[PDB]
Amino acid sequence: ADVPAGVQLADKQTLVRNNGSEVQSLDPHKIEGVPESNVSRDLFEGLLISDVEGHPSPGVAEKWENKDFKVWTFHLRENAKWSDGTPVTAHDFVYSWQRLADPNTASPYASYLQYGHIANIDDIIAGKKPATDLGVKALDDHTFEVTLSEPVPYFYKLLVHPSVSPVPKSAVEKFGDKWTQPANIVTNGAYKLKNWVVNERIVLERNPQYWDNAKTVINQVTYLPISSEVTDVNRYRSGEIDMTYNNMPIELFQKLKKEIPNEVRVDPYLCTYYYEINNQKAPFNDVRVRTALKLALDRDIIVNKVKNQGDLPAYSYTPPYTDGAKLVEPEWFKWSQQKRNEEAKKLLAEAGFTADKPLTFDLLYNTSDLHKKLAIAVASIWKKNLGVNVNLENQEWKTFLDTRHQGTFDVARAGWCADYNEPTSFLNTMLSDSSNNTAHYKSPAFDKLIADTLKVADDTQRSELYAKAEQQLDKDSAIVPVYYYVNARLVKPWVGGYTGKDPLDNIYVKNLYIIKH
Repeated sequence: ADVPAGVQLADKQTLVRNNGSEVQSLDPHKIEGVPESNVSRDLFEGLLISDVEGHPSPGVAEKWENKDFKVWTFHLRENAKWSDGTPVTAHDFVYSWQRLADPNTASPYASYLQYGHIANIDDIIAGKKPATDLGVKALDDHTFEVTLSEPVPYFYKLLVHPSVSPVPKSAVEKFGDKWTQPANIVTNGAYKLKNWVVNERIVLERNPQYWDNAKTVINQVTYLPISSEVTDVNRYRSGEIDMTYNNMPIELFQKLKKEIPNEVRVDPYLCTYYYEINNQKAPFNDVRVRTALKLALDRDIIVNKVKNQGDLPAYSYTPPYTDGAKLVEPEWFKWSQQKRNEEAKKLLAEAGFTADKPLTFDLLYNTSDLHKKLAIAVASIWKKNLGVNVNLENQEWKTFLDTRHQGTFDVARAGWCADYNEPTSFLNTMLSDSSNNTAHYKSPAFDKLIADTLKVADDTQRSELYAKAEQQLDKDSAIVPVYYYVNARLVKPWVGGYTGKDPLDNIYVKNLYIIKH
């Protein structure tokens, strides 16, 4: 952490955080969502970490270079150590990334290397080559080299994610999957595991072997698993929790910002809330109907009267504050609501749907209060501005996902959050063979612009093709964007070091400190 001149430190440097949900795994190769990544970033550290603005900086790797964006060479600092005091080497990274790639590890994030274009990854993931053919290699103990099959100019931007952090070979071979038990585990991040009582709490304490330990200030952090937003706020207001989880109860929120306005922290966040349209299902396969739904939704109401938390009305999929985005607001976004509604109604009438023979479709959302309150306000805004008939259907999270992949829905509620701060985090999900394309958006013009970003070396010219990819999605009206999330949470005023400036929200407890209070 960097403690400001003049700040007085409390004598107990301990922190309590709400992590919104139990963590299933501490194994980098097995984690999947935000709760597990939160804990993972205090325990393990990969080549690069996110700074205060959410830009890659030095983590294990003290410097790196590339030759054509296709060979990458990371110089690892010499004092990086595991908590048993042994060195972190390049060998740990060669091992780790091979274990992430192996189909037998079945990592939820094995595909993250395919975003990087590591040589032979596709053959590895299909089982056609052994994992030891990945193009990674240890030139010596302190020099790791990654060979790609295509230039990927922003490949370093991916290396902050927890999946690409190293795992200790020694403990992996020897304990197999028991390696992450409090007696076997060995970590290389600022913190180490003191205690893990499942569904109750995870307690980390400083790792004195961490290379940057002289700056760590908090000695112990507790992540709780409170899945109820209300209870989060209450326990926080009782003084047991210093920093809630980032989902704020709509109702409660309004009270909280009246009553404890300096502790309500609201900052931009790299997630977009949208309604995904099933692009392959008539009559949603007609671009005029998709446009109509895009145009008549009134984002203002949603964001300023239903939600009212500072979210920004969206007009694209990638959020405009993504690093490397230079988007243009489309013309339709400036029109008034009335002009939008008049045009949407004309578009529907052309496709054969009027007040007398309305579009009627289902609006699928995953069971939850936020989404249901959104789905209701949206069903009603659409009924009034456009004369359609919308039926609300809710499914449980796993059925919901499976229904979206299967393509048996009309319109669905959806959210996407970047894993790294670069537009292809969002845009790769609409590539026509993507695995995350649950809009069933198939567009060769879109796929070609994205492929061209790999061949452009200038960042500003790269950011021009991303803008065109966004304008192509907009023209196809593949989805309906609603808003860009804000990251809202309660943070005690004695929690120093919280800037709210990293739009990924990659908080490292090593950077906070408790102010005397």
